[PDB]
Amino acid sequence: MTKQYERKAKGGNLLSAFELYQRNSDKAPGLGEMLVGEWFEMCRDYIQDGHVDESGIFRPDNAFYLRRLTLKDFRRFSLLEIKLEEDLTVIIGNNGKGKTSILYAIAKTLSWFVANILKEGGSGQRLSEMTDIKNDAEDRYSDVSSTFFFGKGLKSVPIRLSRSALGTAERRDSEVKPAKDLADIWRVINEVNTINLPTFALYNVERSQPFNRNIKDNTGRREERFDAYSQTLGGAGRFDHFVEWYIYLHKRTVSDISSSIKELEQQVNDLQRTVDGGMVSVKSLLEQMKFKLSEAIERNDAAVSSRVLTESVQKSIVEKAICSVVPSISNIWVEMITGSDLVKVTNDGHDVTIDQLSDGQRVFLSLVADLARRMVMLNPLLENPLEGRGIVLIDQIELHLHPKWQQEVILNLRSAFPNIQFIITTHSPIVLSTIEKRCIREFEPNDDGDQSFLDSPDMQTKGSENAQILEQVMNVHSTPPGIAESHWLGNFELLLLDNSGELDNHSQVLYDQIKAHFGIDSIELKKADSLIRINKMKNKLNKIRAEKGK
Amino acid sequence: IRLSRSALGTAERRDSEVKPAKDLADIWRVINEVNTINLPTFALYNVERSQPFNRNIKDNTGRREERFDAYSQTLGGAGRFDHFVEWYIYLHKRTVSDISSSIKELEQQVNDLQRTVDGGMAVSSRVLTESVQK
Amino acid sequence: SIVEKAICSVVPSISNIWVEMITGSDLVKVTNDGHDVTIDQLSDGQRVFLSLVADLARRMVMLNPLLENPLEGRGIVL
Repeated sequence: MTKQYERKAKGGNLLSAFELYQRNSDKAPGLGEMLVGEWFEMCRDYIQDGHVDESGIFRPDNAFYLRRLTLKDFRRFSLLEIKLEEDLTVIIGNNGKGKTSILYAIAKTLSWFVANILKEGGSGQRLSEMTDIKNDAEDRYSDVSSTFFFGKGLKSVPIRLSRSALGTAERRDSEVKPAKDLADIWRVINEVNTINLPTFALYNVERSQPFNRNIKDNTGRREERFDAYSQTLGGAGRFDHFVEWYIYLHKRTVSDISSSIKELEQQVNDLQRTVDGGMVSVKSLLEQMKFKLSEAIERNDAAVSSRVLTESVQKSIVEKAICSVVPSISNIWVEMITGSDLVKVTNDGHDVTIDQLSDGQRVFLSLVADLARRMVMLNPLLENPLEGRGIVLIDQIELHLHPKWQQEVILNLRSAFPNIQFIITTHSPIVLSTIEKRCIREFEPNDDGDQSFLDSPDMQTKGSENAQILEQVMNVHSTPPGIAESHWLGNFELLLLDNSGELDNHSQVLYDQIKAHFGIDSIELKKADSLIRINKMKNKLNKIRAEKGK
Repeated sequence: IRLSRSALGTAERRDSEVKPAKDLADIWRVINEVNTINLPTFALYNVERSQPFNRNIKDNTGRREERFDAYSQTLGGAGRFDHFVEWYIYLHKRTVSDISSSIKELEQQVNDLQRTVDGGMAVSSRVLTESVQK
Repeated sequence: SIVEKAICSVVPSISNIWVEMITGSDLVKVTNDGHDVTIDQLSDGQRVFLSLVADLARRMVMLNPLLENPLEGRGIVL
């Protein structure tokens, strides 16, 4: 039992090392020591080890991502199997209220990881028998099976979310134990010694909501580290939380750092006068600050050591992230107006507030700022906290985006967050032109909404033109089929060929119908002229070949 | 019509001249108040129409739809799917055997249910019927 | 029909109950002492007893599908 776990740990096994650490940590101090240190050290090294590749991006030795998803009797899927790429997965398809169910299932799966990271024995979201269980199902139960990967030592972390209908003879229960074990390892190792934690986020259509300007001054909870897990899978990123956190960071940077701990300890020296020559009993005047300074020091030792970053560094990192990802925002800063603290950005070279932004820029800023803040809070031991692990789900990545922005949104997201597994849905060919073929899953259901396996397109879509992806992947005509003007060159070609290939009259009315509509320099007129020249040359050919033959 | 506003704290306030629009709308309203005339529809459908809405409009739907209810929320949250489905179901329920006048809701009342037989016995708000409205 | 008969037989004042779909929100109407009135215009005492009887009759009907008279099913009511 112990020997097998020791051998597995020597060969590489996070679970065995954690089990040995847990079993020998309960021993009395001075007895099985060094053993506990070695087991905890190797667990922390498994979680923390990594190398910087040739591109300057930190890469973890053991990456965390979701490998497989199975939806059995879930919503409208009898048995749907999805394979997910380590870096990017894109679900494309017309039926978009069934791509949202896949994202919902993944979010429910990740909620267990989030809950068990936050608290021991926590409970994630549970499947609802009213909506999640398919009514066509004969087994009267549904399950959502996910398999995770956390390096060679932990290849598979299978978690199943099961629900059964009321009155069934047998109950269908979840199997969330392996995910609970992995999150227990994360939480315990972090409690003993700070480690980088994964970031699980979900961004739904409800992302597009109006800003609320004046913002609850609920100070005290936005600075705590585990607030990065607060409402992180709700669908709408907490942008108000980001604004409060950013304002708090700016307040702690512009002041409280030039003086540092200079005037706080001065109150002890000042009140020592009343302690000595005042009243014998003075504890009621100095009952809080005495241990307040000690707890402040034991909290700020992270900010002064190779630990949780300083407020200025976090603010600079989030600023650079926001500027790099959002192509219209140049820089962001906090301004103190009389009686208020506003957040201003340089949008398109002009200084505007957050609520003066357009719907697209503001929504993308909310997404990027929320993700960057969560990574900054959750990765305090990294040179670039944006290179931490995590799984981020985005619904309709192309929402409120111009095609020019769609040409680079995915590239910017992958550049700013190199190690995030992005599972997004889209229906625009411009976004697909920046995504590899292997990362695309076509969702074509049936009349029951039931698909079994999501497929990849036949042609590569990384360097292809937008029209080619539109017509070959989305089955959408490049020209509008419902317009008579789009068939003029095909009608005209038949009319040339009707009379053997010479502009007649039903072909000159058409050629100048095309010239008047499209113009002289249009592509359509060039095609018409080329077709005219080809017809004339082919007729001359036919004459020449007839001369040669006959 | 010019709509003007001045920045906060500015000594002089720019005034919006909206008198001609008021006069044209007054013409419309007065002519309608004498004899029924067709009125223009000014609707705005911003991107907020996709967001879900709700205000316990159930049964609240049952308040005789006045003609000028087409101007309520017309330049705000107009095109909401929920509002459409509740109004459509309500109208279909009233449309089945289209009868309802101010009195004729008491005629379908007795004709459909409790038929008995053996038991005993404005010009400014003119609108089309609810069956030609559906 | 079974629920209607149970409600009319147990509640003294209520004589007949039905659903009105014209005026196109769904409404439940009962005959209180010969006057057709809506379900939210009942008094406290004709509405509480009606709620008790209607709930019990509904649950008995749904839980006893094989009985000729579903109200003759067994159970414990407090």
